[PDB]
Amino acid sequence: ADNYAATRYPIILVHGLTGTDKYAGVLEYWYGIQEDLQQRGATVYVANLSGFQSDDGPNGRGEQLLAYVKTVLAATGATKVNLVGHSQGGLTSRYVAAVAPDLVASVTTIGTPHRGSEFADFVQGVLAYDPTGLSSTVIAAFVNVFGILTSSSNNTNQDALAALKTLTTAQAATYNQNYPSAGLGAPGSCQTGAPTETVGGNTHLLYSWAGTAIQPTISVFGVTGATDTSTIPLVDPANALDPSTLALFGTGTVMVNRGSGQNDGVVSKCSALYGQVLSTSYKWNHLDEINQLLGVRGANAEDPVAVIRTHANRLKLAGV
Ligand SMILES: *[P@@](=O)(CCCCCCCC)OC[C@@H](COC(=O)NCCCCCCCC)OC(=O)NCCCCCCCC
Ligand SMILES: [Ca+2]
Repeated sequence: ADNYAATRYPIILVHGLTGTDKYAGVLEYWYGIQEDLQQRGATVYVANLSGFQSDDGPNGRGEQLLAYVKTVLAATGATKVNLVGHSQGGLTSRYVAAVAPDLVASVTTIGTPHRGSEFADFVQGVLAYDPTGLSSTVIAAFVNVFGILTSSSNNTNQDALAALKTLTTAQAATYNQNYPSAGLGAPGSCQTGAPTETVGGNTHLLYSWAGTAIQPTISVFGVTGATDTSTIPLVDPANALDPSTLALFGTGTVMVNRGSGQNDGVVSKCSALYGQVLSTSYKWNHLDEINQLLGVRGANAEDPVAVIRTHANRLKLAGV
């Protein structure tokens, strides 16, 4: 009905871990997001990359995105695009910004583990306690096969062990060295960087935000316990019609006990921080961020469809 989200450059929504554009070709990762933006006069494109893989490397997700960004420009007549990444997606959008500045006009990250995930360190530490190392073989085989069965194009390019390593606190620290951005502040500071970036003479408008439903609220005998601020305590229906609200609150407790502090379930506040931080106050878990698990969210959670809508308006008034 409107031209509210009518940006100058086309929007490309980049998925994260486990993702694709539509699971099994039916479940949209960005639930009703592309549609909502379309109605409001925006040109939106949703990337289909590997659900399980690293961002760098010839056969990585970054190159899959560059290739896709290229075809979009070839299909739109555009010169640059607006990368909007979620989770590993923001880490993937960054790669294209770095390696191909001219084709990128802005990078926006939604709950992106720029410094990594403490939960990725955990899951890997749990894999290492198998002295034989067969858990890593069989669980990766399993998770890769999920990638293929739920990818809309049944993409065989899945490396689960690469995807889990890419997301660890220590490996992301190497990523940032190898792919520096002006929107990144010093490692270990829980501080962001500059709002814009300039590579090869090309200006990118850097933005980001975070979900912080899981806050640490009680420390007893060393053991830290958290609260899911997205929900009305106990009686909230989101804990019923959404298995991820409670799953993320479980992963979110493992996080606080590993020093993450306030997090969205799998990403910390400190790790999500990039460029221009518009908010970290959202009472959202990791999926609420993408209006995920059939449009369901707790009662104290803001409308994520509205947030990505006000942002596309912000990109428009920004000149991108
Ligand atoms: P980001 O890319 C990476 C965040 C860092 C996390 C590392 C986990 C280590 C392997 O985000 C991508 C995903 C995150 O998905 C989740 O964490 N889901 C919670 C798993 C939870 C379980 C805890 C049980 C605890 C007792 O964002 C999503 O994939 N989104 C989509 C919903 C997809 C539903 C698909 C159904 C397919 C039948
Ligand atoms: Ca949810």
